[PDB]
Amino acid sequence: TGQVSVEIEWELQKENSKRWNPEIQYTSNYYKSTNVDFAVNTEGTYSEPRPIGTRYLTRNL
Amino acid sequence: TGQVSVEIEWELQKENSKRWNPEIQYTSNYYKSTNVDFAVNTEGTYSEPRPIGTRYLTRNL
Amino acid sequence: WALPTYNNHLYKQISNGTSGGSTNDNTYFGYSTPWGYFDFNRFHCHFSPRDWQRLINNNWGF
Amino acid sequence: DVFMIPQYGYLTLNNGSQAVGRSSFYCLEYFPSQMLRTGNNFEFSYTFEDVPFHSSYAHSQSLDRLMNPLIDQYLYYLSRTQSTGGTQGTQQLLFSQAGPANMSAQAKNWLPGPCYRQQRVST
Amino acid sequence: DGVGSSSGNWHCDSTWLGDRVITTSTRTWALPTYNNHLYKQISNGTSGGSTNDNTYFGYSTPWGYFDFNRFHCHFSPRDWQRLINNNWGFRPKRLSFKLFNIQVKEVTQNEGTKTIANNLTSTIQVFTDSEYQLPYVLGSAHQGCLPPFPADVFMIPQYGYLTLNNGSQAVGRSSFYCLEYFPSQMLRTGNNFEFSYTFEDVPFHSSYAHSQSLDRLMNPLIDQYLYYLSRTQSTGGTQGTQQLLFSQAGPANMSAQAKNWLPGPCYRQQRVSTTLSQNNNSNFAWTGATKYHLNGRDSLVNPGVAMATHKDDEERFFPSSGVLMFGKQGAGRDNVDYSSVMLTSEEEIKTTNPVATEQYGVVADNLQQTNTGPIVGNVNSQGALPGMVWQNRDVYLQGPIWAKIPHTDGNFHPSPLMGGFGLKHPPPQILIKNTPVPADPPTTFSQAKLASFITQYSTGQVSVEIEWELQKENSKRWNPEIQYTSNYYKSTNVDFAVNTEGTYSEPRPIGTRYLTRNL
Amino acid sequence: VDYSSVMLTSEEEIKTTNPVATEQYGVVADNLQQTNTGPIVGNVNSQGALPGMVWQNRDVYL
Amino acid sequence: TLSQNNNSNFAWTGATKYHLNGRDSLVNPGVAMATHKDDEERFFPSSGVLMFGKQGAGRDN
Amino acid sequence: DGVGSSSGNWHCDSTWLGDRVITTSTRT
Repeated sequence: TGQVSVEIEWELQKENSKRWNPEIQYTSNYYKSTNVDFAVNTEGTYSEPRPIGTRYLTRNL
Repeated sequence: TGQVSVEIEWELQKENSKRWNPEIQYTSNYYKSTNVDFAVNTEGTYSEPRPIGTRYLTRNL
Repeated sequence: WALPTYNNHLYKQISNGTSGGSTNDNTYFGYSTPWGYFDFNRFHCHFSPRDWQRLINNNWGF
Repeated sequence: DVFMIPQYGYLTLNNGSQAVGRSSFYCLEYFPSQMLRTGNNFEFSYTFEDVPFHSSYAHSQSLDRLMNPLIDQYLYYLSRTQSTGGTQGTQQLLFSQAGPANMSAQAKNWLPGPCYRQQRVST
Repeated sequence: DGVGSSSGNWHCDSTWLGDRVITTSTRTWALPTYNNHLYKQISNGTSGGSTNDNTYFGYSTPWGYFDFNRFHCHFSPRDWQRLINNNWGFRPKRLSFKLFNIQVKEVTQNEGTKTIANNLTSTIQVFTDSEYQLPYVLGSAHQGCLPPFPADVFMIPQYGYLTLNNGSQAVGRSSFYCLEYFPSQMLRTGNNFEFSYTFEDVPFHSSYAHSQSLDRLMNPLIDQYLYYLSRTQSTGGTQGTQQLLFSQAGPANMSAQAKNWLPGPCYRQQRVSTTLSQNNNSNFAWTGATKYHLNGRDSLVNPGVAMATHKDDEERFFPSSGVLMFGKQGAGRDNVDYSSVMLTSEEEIKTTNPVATEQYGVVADNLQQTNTGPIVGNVNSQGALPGMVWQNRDVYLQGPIWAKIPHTDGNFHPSPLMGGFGLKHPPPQILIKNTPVPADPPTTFSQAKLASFITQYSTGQVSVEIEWELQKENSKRWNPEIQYTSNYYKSTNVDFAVNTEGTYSEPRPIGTRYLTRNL
Repeated sequence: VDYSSVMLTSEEEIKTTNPVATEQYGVVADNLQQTNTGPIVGNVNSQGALPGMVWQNRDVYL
Repeated sequence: TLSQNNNSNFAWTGATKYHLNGRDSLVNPGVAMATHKDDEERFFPSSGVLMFGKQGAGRDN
Repeated sequence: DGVGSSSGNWHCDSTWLGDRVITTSTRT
């Protein structure tokens, strides 16, 4: 047994929109719940509640 | 009559959180509607649908 | 912008006392001038809604 | 949008509808001003004084929940002023250590901000 | 850096250099394995008998943390005496921390036979939240600090925190932190760890008492050139008539003289006597207590604003929740008798701060007239006013040292209510954890995470060094001073020593305000 | 105008430090309890600054 | 206007005091506040105004 | 390189530099 570490460098492409109205953003729910999304239970079991894409910002064709 | 222009430079304080789970973000509704928020009517009358604060990110005390 | 001519270029004393139904709480005394003035003490005068979103969703202070 | 420029006016001290000896009157023409014809322009600059940043965030903790939820305190508090026995309770001075089950009683370092109570009304 | 060599020496000392004093202490610690290396959601709502006031929601982590937010962790009693008997004020300057001589041991429990061996290859993880990104749990008077007597071995507490809640549930703003997401350092036997820290500037602690009272600052021989309304009726007989009558206050009417300053703020608490027969026969420890209401839940004001414990000749009284209360050696945890705790006393600030069990004063209540006698009403809570002057709560040998100022927009006199120094960047938290070592895994692959580990723990030494700055006194007082001294009469044991069992004990709390000074 | 034509803001986010605007700050001792006098306590509906108070400012809007 | 006041001696009883270390003291002159509102110059606070004596004035009462 | 010394530290982090972002994770 032992440890292992990985390090990755990524390049980004910032958006440059001129859209006036606000945008759609991925956010977490504001209403109370028994557990917290992407956290542990009372047993320490991690969990992911839903899949998460990456297409939220918009752009012209 | 004439034109007038104002220019303001602002200083920012970027966040430095280590929070694991996702954050609450201000986003626009994803469901269909008659008009678009923060846009014009069929008459060209601009409108603001709701007030918008600025406290969405979190931080420890 | 468009600028009309106010008061026909006159300064005028304006006031309202406790006469009529005006309570003591709403009395005043002042002047109206023939001048206009600019105002931009409002956030939406400088930020588009998209820019307001970009700001508030990524920064702790400004 | 095209907009209209508001008119300037001000107020001073008064007594009812009358002025007093300290009332002030200002004539704007008494200031050095610039005149422009079609073809002239006007501009100027300004620098802000230092000022703290605006707190654009919310707190993830409450003021009364800053303690560790697993460990007790080494302090004590008056837990009871009577005898824990029956219908013949007698004066006693009785203390305990607050912990996870009595966070409302733990000693604290800070205090909520000031208030000025207003009237409540429902929608 | 080998297995067969130590990685540090025992430094436990204190040196005095004039305006400087440098304390140094070393202890031996033991670190178990918490939660079986698991994070766990912990909460308690209004279910059962748990009132709404005592709900919470948070997490318990498998990490431990060091704590030395206690004065007796650095000063011997003799040193505390040397300090408090000769200086007007002091404050910390720098700090150094060090870990060394780590050794990890694993325990095999087989058929009752418990055996312990060395595991030379195991590691521990250590890091410091030098950017204050985690919930600062220190500064809450929790147990687990370094022991006072250097010959004691102590156990490291477990780290856990709380967040926003609604009953027993979380909300959208609830935060969850994973400590493994931080860059940490791993140490085997033969490695050591250390770092340094510098304190921000902070005013000296007022380690003195005032030799004058606020209302007695005038010259007792001369009058004032001012006047005051001395009487509003005719000095004649049974036919008194309206008159406006004035005089100059002087030595015989010092209560009426004009003054420049004003006593500090107050928040009246309930008074209670140590003579059980003198108290009301009912249980009002919670009902009659001074509380404050926040977000629908109520909380006890403990210890509250620094106010005088009692006025003259009333030492048997004390505020219900306005005094730090330490427990004697070996005292029980819950609902012990008064005879087993030690009450402090802030009587020394009677000169400027109001008595905690009386009203701040009395103020006009209506507009008097010929047909309306004047009415006056008590003030039981008073905010700040221009011209108010007050003193802070005293510190103690076994009390806290500092506290972190909450990062908000506004505040007012950010001194910790429990006493000590308020800092924006306190000494960072130091966290520690045993690196998990899994048991033998199965022979075929499986998606499920490992759940069987070797039982083990670790131990080692730790040393802290703090440099303090002193403020020597410069009095011209003629007569001798009050000094803290030990009793000269024979006794069974010695104060601040061990029993016949080797159990250390502290007989009484020790403040720091003994020297005097003019206002 | 009717309520349906205005938009109310909400400073709920500062519940962590500032008191609720429609409730008392707390409750404080009112008299000197004795064997024959039960302790009395009274509401505080307005509180000035105290040493150790921490609060947040009112939020801004677009 | 002596006739406008209550017929009783309340120069000390009705005065604004403050309690410190068991003894009470008069608040003189106290916090800086306006002496009187408009058209009420005949009024003044009992102990809220600096009071000088004329030349050769007696000491007491 | 001895038996009594570790051979690496726990690096688990993520930094943002503009157009760059550098992730780092460690596991057992």
